[PDB]
Amino acid sequence: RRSIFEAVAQNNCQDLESLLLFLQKSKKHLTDNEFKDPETGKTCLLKAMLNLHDGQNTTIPLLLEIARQTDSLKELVNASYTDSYYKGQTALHIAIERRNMALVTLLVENGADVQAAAHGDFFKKTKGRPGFYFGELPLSLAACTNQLGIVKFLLQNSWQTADISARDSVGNTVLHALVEVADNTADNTKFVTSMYNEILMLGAKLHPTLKLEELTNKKGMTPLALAAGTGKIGVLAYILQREIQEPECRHLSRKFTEWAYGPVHSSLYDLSCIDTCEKNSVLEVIAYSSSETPNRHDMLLVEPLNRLLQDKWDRFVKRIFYFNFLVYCLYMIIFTMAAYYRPVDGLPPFKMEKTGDYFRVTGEILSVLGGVYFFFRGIQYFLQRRPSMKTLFVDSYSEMLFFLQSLFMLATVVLYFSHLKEYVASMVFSLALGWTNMLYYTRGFQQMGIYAVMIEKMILRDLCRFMFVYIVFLFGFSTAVVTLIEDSYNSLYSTCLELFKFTIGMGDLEFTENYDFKAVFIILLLAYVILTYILLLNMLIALMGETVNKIAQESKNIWKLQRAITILDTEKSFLKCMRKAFRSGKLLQVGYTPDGKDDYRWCFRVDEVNWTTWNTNVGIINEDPGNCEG
Amino acid sequence: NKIAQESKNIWKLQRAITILDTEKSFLKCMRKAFRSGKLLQVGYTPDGKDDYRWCFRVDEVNWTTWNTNVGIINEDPGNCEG
Ligand SMILES: CCCCCCCCCCCCCCCCCC(=O)OC[C@H](COP(=O)(O)O[C@@H]1[C@H](O)[C@H](O)[C@@H](O)[C@H](O)[C@H]1O)OC(=O)CCCCCCCCCCCCCCCCC
Ligand SMILES: CCCCCCCC/C=C/CCCCCCCC(=O)O[C@@H](COC(=O)CCCCCCCCCCCCCCC)COP(=O)([O-])OCC[N+](C)(C)C
Ligand SMILES: CCCCCCCC/C=C\CCCCCCCC(=O)O[C@@H](COC(=O)CCCCCCCCCCCCCCC)COP(=O)([O-])OCC[N+](C)(C)C
Ligand SMILES: CCCCCCCC/C=C\CCCCCCCC(=O)O[C@@H](COC(=O)CCCCCCCCCCCCCCC)COP(=O)([O-])OCC[N+](C)(C)C
Ligand SMILES: CCCCCCCC/C=C\CCCCCCCC(=O)O[C@@H](COC(=O)CCCCCCCCCCCCCCC)COP(=O)([O-])OCC[N+](C)(C)C
Ligand SMILES: CCCCCCCC/C=C\CCCCCCCC(=O)O[C@@H](COC(=O)CCCCCCCCCCCCCCC)COP(=O)([O-])OCC[N+](C)(C)C
Ligand SMILES: CCCCCCCC/C=C\CCCCCCCC(=O)O[C@@H](COC(=O)CCCCCCCCCCCCCCC)COP(=O)([O-])OCC[N+](C)(C)C
Ligand SMILES: CCCCCCCC/C=C\CCCCCCCC(=O)O[C@@H](COC(=O)CCCCCCCCCCCCCCC)COP(=O)([O-])OCC[N+](C)(C)C
Ligand SMILES: CCCCCCCC/C=C\CCCCCCCC(=O)O[C@@H](COC(=O)CCCCCCCCCCCCCCC)COP(=O)([O-])OCC[N+](C)(C)C
Ligand code: NA
Ligand code: NA
Repeated sequence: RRSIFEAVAQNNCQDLESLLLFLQKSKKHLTDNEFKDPETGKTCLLKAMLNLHDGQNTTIPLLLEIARQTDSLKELVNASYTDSYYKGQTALHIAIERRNMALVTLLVENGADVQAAAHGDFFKKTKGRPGFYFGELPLSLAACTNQLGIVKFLLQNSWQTADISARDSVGNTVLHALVEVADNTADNTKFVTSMYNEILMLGAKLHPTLKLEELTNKKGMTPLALAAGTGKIGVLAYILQREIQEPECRHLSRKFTEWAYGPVHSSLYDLSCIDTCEKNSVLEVIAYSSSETPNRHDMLLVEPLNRLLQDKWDRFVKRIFYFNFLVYCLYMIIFTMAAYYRPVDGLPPFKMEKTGDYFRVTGEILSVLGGVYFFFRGIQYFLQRRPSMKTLFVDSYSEMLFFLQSLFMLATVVLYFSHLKEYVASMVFSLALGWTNMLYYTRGFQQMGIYAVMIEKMILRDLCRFMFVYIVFLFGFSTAVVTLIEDSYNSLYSTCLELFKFTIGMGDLEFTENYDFKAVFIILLLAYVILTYILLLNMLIALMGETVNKIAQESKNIWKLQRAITILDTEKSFLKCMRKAFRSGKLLQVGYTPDGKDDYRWCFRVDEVNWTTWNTNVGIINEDPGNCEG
Repeated sequence: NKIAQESKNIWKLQRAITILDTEKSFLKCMRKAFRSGKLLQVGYTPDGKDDYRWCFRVDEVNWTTWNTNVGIINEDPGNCEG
């Protein structure tokens, strides 16, 4: 009834005490269950908390006083919305959110649910109707809301408690929800990184024997790998540099200290799921990320990852990479030198008549075995690393060009045995790509690799904008010139071709006297010359110059990711040739479990020195019984 | 170096002039300018009537104004226009 909720909104204490006398004469059972608002499930308690003020409504205790005399309180407090757009939002969700920490005490006391799952549509991921996703558990609402005194209350509250494992419809626990809510801002990063500690302290204080970060969701992604994948760099920086300094919350410390003599101290980062976990390692989830994951290129500046990939590189991958380079250098030499000495006389296939022709077909065999190689290796990139239609033609500009090289290189095999001379058109595009694809292997070299990152950005930022506009003018004046010519340069090729020469400094301003109006012709070329040679090629240099200023460190961070993707494909390739990925870290004891056992975490050393932390608060230091692992 | 953001702001104005000539051109082809905003109640007049101002939504999020001083908030009886 509208009159009932009217008195709830305007905190009318006497009217709700008058209706107290009304309903208690009746049975109340269906009576109030029919009075709640149609197709929304808005009972008197839910609506009382939306229309409260400054931490009170004066009806919220009263309606619970009515519900303890008149039975069926449990249906009232746990009454959630009915529509699929506010579904499951109990009175307790509104309690946490609107900051009245004293209110939510009464609800859990009065049989309110704390395992309430609010998956409507305002609590899912849709930019239409931009809902706020908090994790689908009130424990996670308080966590995402800067309510830490409340989350502490949710786990020491009376008889009914909140289950810290906050598995929901999507499977995201509270830590997952805290990754999904981040924004990589300073206020939010400063917040969420803190909250993990207290959730983790409490998870280790109130429910030991369950380390909370190994837990996953419906899609199967830890909060570590959910921060790696969703682009959360400050979150990821915390979880990797996590250094808890207190007993019985110390096994969860991620950055240990294996010793500290003076200023020098050997940090002992753990490689738990940075590399070689059964799914979704941080390096994979960053390296094998899609395209629009924010901060993707900065997420390897995070320690230990910058110094772990440089460890795998200097130790494992630098020797296999420079071998793969050499084998591709010689593949080009063998393929070049097999194409330079092709048979000009006749139609293919050709014969091994001379002695040299046996060596030539050999280089042709060895050429095709590498074409099917980069073919299959470009297939299984689309079966191992499944892309989407946007990430085919973006973020994977290499696996296409080595695969594209093979298309020409296998069409070359089709058109050789299909009895045509068109094998040359394909064999020659395989060479230009093939040598142009040597610029892949700059990514094992810092100064050449960054240079080749500064090549790709120009081709996509500056040539791409340039050459498009350039072809507007070119075809714009070309048509304008061949329109004027009468007659031989009366073609659109031989006039686009001659006007492209002004670009490369080979423009004759008198390439045709077969015009009919000279001033038209000369006005029309000098317009092309000024707008293209003097303006637009020099404008290009300017934009490159502004680009290079922008992409200076943004290209070094694309470089370390190019090298990173190389370090991981190298692991997957040599999984049985020599060994596994080598595990890139020493299994070392860091302390003791809370269950009273050794830990033995695969850890990566980082010798660090600091000339200001003179005190050297001992804290963690593990082999302080030793001094430097001797 | 000078005209980096001073050219993006000339660009949004080039696009702006295009958005408005497009309105004036198609004033009868399909519709008016489409009015680009939902007629919504924002409160009440000082003369004691509804307001119904043509308003444009902007979903905004701020991770420092934790208190959330209520002040204006209009459909606080609701939660998110449902
Ligand atoms: C009938 C056929 C018709 C054609 C259309 C069919 C499709 C065309 C092919 C698709 C592709 C079209 C490409 C157009 C030119 C641009 C190339 C370019 O930006 O590449 C950079 C690439 C980088 O590596 P990666 O991708 O691994 O790194 C990426 C990348 O950095 C990303 O930003 C990061 O997230 C992260 O680092 C990582 O995700 O570097 C190399 O791949 C090595 C160097 C490669 C050479 C670079 C120079 C450009 C040469 C182009 C011309 C080829 C040679 C002449 C041929 C003549 C005609 C046959
Ligand atoms: C990076 C990718 C490559 C780019 C290459 C760029 C290079 C430049 C553009 C290359 C592509 C387009 C070239 C024209 C198409 C072939 C027809 C032609 O040349 O002449 C046609 C004539 O008529 C004309 O020349 C005018 C008609 C143009 C219609 C096509 C639109 C092209 C759009 C894009 C244009 C740019 C707009 C801006 C684009 C953003 C007929 O063919 P013909 O044989 O020449 O005529 C002989 C006929 N006769 C014997 C009876 C007398
Ligand atoms: C290159 C330096 C850089 C360093 C890298 C070194 C790279 C390797 C170096 C050299 C390898 C080749 C040596 C043998 C051929 C020499 C004799 C010969 O035929 O000479 C002829 C040229 O050569 C040809 O006509 C053969 C075609 C080229 C061979 C391509 C490599 C084959 C794969 C196997 C290679 C090993 C891989 C497998 C190993 C396990 C002389 O020319 P012509 O006779 O005047 O005219 C051509 C003939 N025709 C007219 C009849 C058409
Ligand atoms: C054929 C019989 C053997 C005789 C050949 C004779 C040699 C003549 C050479 C080349 C001709 C050989 C065939 C061509 C193969 C195509 C090229 C290729 O595979 O490149 C791969 C090499 O990575 C490999 O794993 C190569 C496989 C081993 C080659 C063994 C022969 C090398 C001998 C000589 C060793 C000398 C050592 C000296 C040390 C001082 C490319 O690496 P990738 O990891 O795929 O990364 C790129 C692909 N991506 C961009 C898509 C990611
Ligand atoms: C991608 C997913 C996997 C692909 C499939 C997996 C395998 C891929 C690898 C290999 C399989 C082969 C693929 C290509 C086709 C072979 C050539 C051919 O059919 O030629 C035909 C003609 O051809 C010509 O007339 C021109 C030939 C030269 C073209 C040069 C560019 C090569 C492009 C390379 C492709 C780059 C494509 C770029 C992709 C974005 C021959 O057929 P025909 O009926 O006898 O025609 C005769 C006509 N004629 C007498 C007038 C001459
Ligand atoms: C090892 C390769 C054997 C290849 C043998 C074949 C011949 C030689 C081939 C190429 C020359 C390679 C020499 C490498 C050693 C130089 C010193 C150095 O380490 O780097 C230095 C110079 O860096 C360079 O010289 C890199 C140049 C290669 C770029 C590849 C693109 C085109 C290749 C086309 C090739 C045509 C092939 C056709 C003819 C055969 C720079 O130092 P850095 O490394 O940047 O510093 C640390 C980097 N880090 C942070 C990653 C740790
Ligand atoms: C005959 C007709 C053709 C004539 C010749 C054609 C010549 C070919 C050339 C240009 C064609 C015109 C497109 C100009 C694009 C401007 C540059 C750009 O967007 O670069 C981006 C592409 O980033 C990617 O990831 C996509 C890579 C492919 C190239 C983009 C253009 C092709 C797709 C579109 C459709 C093409 C339509 C083609 C015609 C149907 C990357 O650079 P950026 O975004 O500047 O980076 C700054 C970062 N910021 C944005 C955050 C500030
Ligand atoms: C940038 C904004 C875009 C503007 C677009 C529009 C611009 C278009 C501009 C002008 C349009 C008209 C020019 C062509 C005339 C038509 C042909 C004609 O009758 O020619 C006559 C000749 O005449 C001459 O020889 C003298 C030409 C005088 C104009 C020279 C400067 C114009 C460019 C100023 C640029 C400033 C731009 C603004 C910046 C300050 C007679 O015919 P004929 O057969 O040629 O006679 C023999 C000729 N012969 C002796 C040479 C052999
Ligand atoms: C933002 C948009 C881009 C700009 C678009 C607009 C740009 C428009 C561009 C150019 C416009 C100006 C040139 C017009 C073309 C010549 C037509 C003509 O009359 O030819 C006659 C010139 O007769 C003379 O007396 C010429 C004297 C001045 C020098 C000629 C120009 C130099 C070209 C370089 C200028 C570089 C500087 C460029 C600055 C413009 C030829 O007569 P003739 O039959 O051969 O008789 C021979 C003997 N006689 C010459 C003694 C008579
Ligand atoms: Na020149
Ligand atoms: Na020149």
